[PDB]
Amino acid sequence: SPGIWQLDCTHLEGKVILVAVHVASGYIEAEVIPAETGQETAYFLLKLAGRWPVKTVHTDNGSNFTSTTVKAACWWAGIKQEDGIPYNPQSQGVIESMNKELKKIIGQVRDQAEHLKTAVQMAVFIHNHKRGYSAGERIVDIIATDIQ
Amino acid sequence: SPGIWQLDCTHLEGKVILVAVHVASGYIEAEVIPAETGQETAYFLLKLAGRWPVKTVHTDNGSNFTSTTVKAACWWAGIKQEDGIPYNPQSQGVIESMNKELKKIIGQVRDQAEHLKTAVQMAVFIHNHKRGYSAGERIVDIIATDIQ
Ligand SMILES: CN(Cc1ccccc1C(=O)NCC1CCCCC1)Cc1ccc2c(c1C(=O)O)OCCO2
Ligand SMILES: CN(Cc1ccccc1C(=O)NCC1CCCCC1)Cc1ccc2c(c1C(=O)O)OCCO2
Ligand SMILES: [Cl-]
Ligand SMILES: [Cl-]
Repeated sequence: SPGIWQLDCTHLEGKVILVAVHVASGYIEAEVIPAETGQETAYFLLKLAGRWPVKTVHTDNGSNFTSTTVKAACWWAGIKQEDGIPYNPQSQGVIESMNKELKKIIGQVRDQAEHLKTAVQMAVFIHNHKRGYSAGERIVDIIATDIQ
Repeated sequence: SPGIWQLDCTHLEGKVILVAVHVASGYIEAEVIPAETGQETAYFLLKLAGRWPVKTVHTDNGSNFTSTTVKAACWWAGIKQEDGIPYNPQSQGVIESMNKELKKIIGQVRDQAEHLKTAVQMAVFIHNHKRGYSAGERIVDIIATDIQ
């Protein structure tokens, strides 16, 4: 559980927002890309695994589960690649709610930048800092406890 | 000290590698950009502060210290912007050694990707995982202790 992440893809302004969520804490990382490809997903995972101890990634769809480039990034980074089937149905709702919340925050900051990528990083900041612990505090505490 | 980071700019393949180092742990984040501008530095700091609790950033040069866009990103993210003058002379050497080490790692992975950005993220991964604790373990432990 300290090492489990979930990929999530949502759309805004004709672009794709790729999100990785640390399941146990709700902490997120995100980026803006023109379209979701295996190559871009692979690169996103390489970045993620260099920054946090990623043991397992539940992929966001079957195309990314199948992608040889995504499989190659998971091999490279020592990540167990898994499907994202919501065997627990509450998983769908949680991700849906998170996407709605993210878009709401993006709307609240949207006029503070020209480019969507900038607004998305402001939204990541606000989400991770919101408290009563924050998601950012929770992920560090969870991982630190696991190390000790 | 848990919240203190240092910016660092190095060059490879006619491009710029922008690095943020967590001073107490040696943990790094990095990106590749065509050239170091205030805007790109500002965006890099916004990303960093959404991911880690950044209290203070020592800027890499006077242009980034002066930059109104960098100052604006520091204001936005609640970061104290400081100079990077090595009042302790060993600071120069440490950064110089880190850049040499990074470039060595990049050379060791360079043929595993077409694009420099990919090789840089592999290098970040290897640096942060190298042990006997790793930099990634150190940063989490330092910040977790501070939270509690
Ligand atoms: C040049 N932009 C001016 C601007 C334009 C429109 C509205 C507000 C502002 C404004 O000054 N925002 C306040 C402040 C908020 C904290 C972050 C820094 C900007 C901002 C900007 C800076 C660096 C970038 C950008 C962008 C962008 O416009 O998206 O895009 C990606 C590449 O790095
Ligand atoms: C398409 N590339 C094929 C390739 C080309 C040359 C040498 C090796 C390989 C190769 O297959 N490497 C193994 C593996 C290593 C772990 C990561 C996934 C690739 C790799 C690649 C994937 C995603 C990207 C890339 C790149 C890139 O080439 O830089 O660039 C930035 C955008 O996301
Ligand atoms: Cl798409
Ligand atoms: Cl430059």
